[PDB]
Amino acid sequence: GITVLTHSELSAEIGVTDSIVVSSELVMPYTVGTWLRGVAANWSKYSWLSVRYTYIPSCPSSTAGSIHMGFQYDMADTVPVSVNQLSNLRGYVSGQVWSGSAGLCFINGTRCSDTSTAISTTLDVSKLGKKWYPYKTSADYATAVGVDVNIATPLVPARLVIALLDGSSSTAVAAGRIYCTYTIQMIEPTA
Amino acid sequence: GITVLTHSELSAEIGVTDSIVVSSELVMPYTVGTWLRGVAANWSKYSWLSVRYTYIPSCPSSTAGSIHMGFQYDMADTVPVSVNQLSNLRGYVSGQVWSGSAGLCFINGTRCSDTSTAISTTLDVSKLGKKWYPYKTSADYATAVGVDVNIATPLVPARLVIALLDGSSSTAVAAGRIYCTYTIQMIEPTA
Amino acid sequence: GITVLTHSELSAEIGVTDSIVVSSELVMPYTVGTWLRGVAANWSKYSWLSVRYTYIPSCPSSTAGSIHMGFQYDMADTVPVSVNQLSNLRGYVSGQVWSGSAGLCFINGTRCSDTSTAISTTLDVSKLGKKWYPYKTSADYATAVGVDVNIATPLVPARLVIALLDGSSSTAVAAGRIYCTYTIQMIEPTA
Amino acid sequence: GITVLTHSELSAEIGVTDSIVVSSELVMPYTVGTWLRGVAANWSKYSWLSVRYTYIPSCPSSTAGSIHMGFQYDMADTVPVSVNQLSNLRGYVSGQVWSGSAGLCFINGTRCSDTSTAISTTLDVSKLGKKWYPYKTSADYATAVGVDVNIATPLVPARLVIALLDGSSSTAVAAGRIYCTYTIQMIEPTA
Amino acid sequence: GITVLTHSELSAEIGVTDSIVVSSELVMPYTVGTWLRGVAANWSKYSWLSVRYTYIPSCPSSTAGSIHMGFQYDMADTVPVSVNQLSNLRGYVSGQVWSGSAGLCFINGTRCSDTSTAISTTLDVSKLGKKWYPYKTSADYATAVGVDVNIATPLVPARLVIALLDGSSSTAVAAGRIYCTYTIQMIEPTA
Amino acid sequence: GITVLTHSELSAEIGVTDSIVVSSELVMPYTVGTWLRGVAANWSKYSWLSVRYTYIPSCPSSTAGSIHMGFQYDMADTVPVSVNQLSNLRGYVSGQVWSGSAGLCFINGTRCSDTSTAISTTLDVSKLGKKWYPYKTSADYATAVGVDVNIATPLVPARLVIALLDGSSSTAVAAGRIYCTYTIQMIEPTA
Repeated sequence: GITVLTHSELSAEIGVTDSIVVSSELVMPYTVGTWLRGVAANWSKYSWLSVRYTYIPSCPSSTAGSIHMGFQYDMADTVPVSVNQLSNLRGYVSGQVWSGSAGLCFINGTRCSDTSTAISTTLDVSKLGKKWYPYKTSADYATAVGVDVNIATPLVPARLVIALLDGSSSTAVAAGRIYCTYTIQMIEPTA
Repeated sequence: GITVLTHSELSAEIGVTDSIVVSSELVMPYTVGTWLRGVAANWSKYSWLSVRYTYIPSCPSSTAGSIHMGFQYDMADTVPVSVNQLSNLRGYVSGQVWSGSAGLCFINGTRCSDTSTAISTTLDVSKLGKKWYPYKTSADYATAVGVDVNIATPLVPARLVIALLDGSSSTAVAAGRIYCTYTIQMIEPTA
Repeated sequence: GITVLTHSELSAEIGVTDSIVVSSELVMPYTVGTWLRGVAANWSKYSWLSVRYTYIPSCPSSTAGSIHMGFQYDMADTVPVSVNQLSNLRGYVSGQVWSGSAGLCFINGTRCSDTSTAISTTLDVSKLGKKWYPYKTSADYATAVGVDVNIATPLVPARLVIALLDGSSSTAVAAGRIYCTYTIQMIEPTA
Repeated sequence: GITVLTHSELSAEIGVTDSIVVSSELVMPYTVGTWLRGVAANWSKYSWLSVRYTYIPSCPSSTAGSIHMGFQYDMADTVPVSVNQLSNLRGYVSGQVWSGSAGLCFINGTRCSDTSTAISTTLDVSKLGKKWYPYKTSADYATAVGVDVNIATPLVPARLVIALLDGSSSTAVAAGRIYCTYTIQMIEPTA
Repeated sequence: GITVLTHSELSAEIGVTDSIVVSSELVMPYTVGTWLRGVAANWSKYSWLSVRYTYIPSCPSSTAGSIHMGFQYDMADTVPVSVNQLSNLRGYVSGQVWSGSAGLCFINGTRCSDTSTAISTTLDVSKLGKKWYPYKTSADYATAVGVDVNIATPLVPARLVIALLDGSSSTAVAAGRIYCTYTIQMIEPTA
Repeated sequence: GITVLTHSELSAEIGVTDSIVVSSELVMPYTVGTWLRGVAANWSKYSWLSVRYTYIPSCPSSTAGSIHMGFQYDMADTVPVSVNQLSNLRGYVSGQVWSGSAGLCFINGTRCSDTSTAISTTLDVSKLGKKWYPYKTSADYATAVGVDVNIATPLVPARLVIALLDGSSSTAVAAGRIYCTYTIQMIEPTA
């Protein structure tokens, strides 16, 4: 009784400044995108068959800035503070905030030809702690971390880490967007 | 007695501003392009074998702006108001208003090599309500909606939705053009 | 639970005058013939596998007049006003009101040899909007048109259009008859 | 981009009296069950691959009453008023309000052995007007009917009709429940 | 030019008392059920390929009563007066007025698994006097009998005989219903 | 060093009232049955290869009541409060409190023929959080829930949920019993 779902939605709008800014997203249906959030709530557990975050630029070629993405798979790990650290992450990618166009074929459900320049990264579903995760909210996760950070490792599969720097301005310039393209297995319906 | 027609024409000129602007085009011969409009009027019914909208830029690499396209297949659906919503659409594509050059091979009748960066989207002809649609004008559609919006679902196969934002100016800057590349079956001639 | 029915009955008596007279018949069981009307009412839906209207003359060889038949498949189409227009229709046939004898084999359930001269025309069942149509009365159709003509496109499969002109007299001379030879699938019985 | 979903939920609680009581349910995701209602709202269109309504008793063997179910596939059809009429319906089933236990394997996702006595009926998906239906609410349907009933035939695939009579009491006795077991194809996501 | 029709409708409501009550139904389209009566009137002759009467209970398990069915194939035969006699009939079946549930699959157009307990009986179409019978009314039959009973043997294929007894009450208790499930060949249309 | 054990024992006595009563059992050796509780304590960990709960009635056919069973696989899920909710559960079954006899072959170690009517449900061992669970007491579980409910998801594989209602009396009537039929792998002995 597995419902398989493949879909691709907006996950984050992205802006760039001159100082580094590190942010992060939990890789779970609640936080991935507003649509999936609503859909997957109707089931109790899920399993990621595939998760891919893809940056697509919206700015001029002349825009200063770079973007960096990587995954952490231990909720207890501290979020990185530098590109150096972040570069060691599994799935690390990096590029000009005006580059990344060739990643479009990933958010599309179309067959991908040359994606050399694509700023896209996928989750290692195979190396996840386990297979079936429960659907949990941000609130649920925050509560669990507040007791002990390790109680969370079984609730969320992973954490996407994003860093933006190298911008020309101290106030954020609109650079682009991050889209999540997932294939999810949902099971154990709930009312 | 099917007349098959494959052709590619201009469908829309495109301009970009700093506030989001959502527009939409009915995916039917009257509204697709001026040429096809005139041609297909000579038949009573048609079927799309293929429909593809392709954005081609005409602006500098330094032009701010992004463009977003997707299809809606229920005339009753409300037109989206945000990129977030629009990103959930079937056939969604997104890009810089200065990108999209590689989509040229689509509007061309030439064989396409690498189209990774192409801002192009095709209609799901297979998942259309039905096969043979009648040729209808804008007027015809407006009338039918005015009675009940659901009457229209059988008259138009789909709706193309376009969004433009992230521009640097409050008044529109010429960004590019959208071309429709269709293969249509026309039947049941009329005078 | 499909009841298949093949049958052939009188559908229209035909008279000819000197001025053109265009009339039309809905291609649906209620209006096709009095017998089928009564039969098919006992089911809720039907599908035409085959529909053929066949003119058979009853007049002298010396009778002036011609007859013209064609199908329209969009209820919204305006009924034609000239032979020129009507000639463009799908299934168009034309002949002397005293010709058409060789069409007899069609109304007969006998095997047809040479039908070169036959004034007979068949519906394109393949190109119909859809497959299963509901049984509807004239009243039902008139009501639906009165709201919006496009509501009717899903209720009737097609319209037979008949034109008679070239007659020698201002008052109608009996020319012949039109017989409908149909194969219909009836489903979903009703009380 | 089809999401296939198979599932089985409660659809109606059922009570029996001495006078006949005819009720009916639209066979569309909004009205089928509360869970599916919520889930399928997240898409724009659907197609039933399979729909099956299954009565399961909860009363004593000594309980007077019978139950009757059938499908209507034309929204314009008048709801039946007698068992006689209802018995002519496609998919008709009938039984004691205390019988129907053997239908349990249907609501279960288990393999079914002997279901001779099961009070269960399935929709003829093949003979539906068309394939892809839009997700519509009760409100949407009521509106559309209020204009012209025939507008609705394209919005809802069918109507389940239920009749209960032969009870021993003038006030309703709890007899059993009706469960819907569906396999649905959902497409064209929406926010 | 044979129209084949398969269908299943209500044929008789059934009540049980303490004294034996023998009733009977002619096995001809006029008397089989109201729906078929109307349909088949549109043809002149018919042939039964299959006829099956099926009792389905609607009463409590605690209801006293038994039901008995058999066919007579000579209109001149006198209707039986005892179970003993009736038991000799061809196609004889017997059961508790609260049994017979498993016969449901027969009235259904679904595939039948275990029907050991089913109170259902079929006509021996092979051993009928002849093949093509004329459509006749009750009036027609009554007239013909009034002249000589043997005139009727060619008009009606057979007679269903029903007996109900063993009830607990002297006034009839609602027990169940008899449904006819037929496959009929209709020929020689008529107006 | 795996000790495999297959066995079937009493798990719960069951009574029915007029108001709904929802109860639940943890699906772990301590709580499954008194015998297994004692046996499996001698090992440290286990894995369910198969778990099946089976209701067997002990009441008259005339007993009012129904019974409902389903599994929850997230200890944090709130126990259901209505049949409607419970019906959505994975493995859901429902029946008259006097039905369920045909489930006997499951508690038996005999080969099962027709189990259409059986009120029996099995655990989805495949979709369990993980494979090897530790043997834990009720006390152990209560403690762990008292800290944070999510700590428990790794200790207990699942929860059986039972609902009883539709009874004729406000004080419980003995209806039947629930038997657990398990195949367990026990490992890592302990003193």
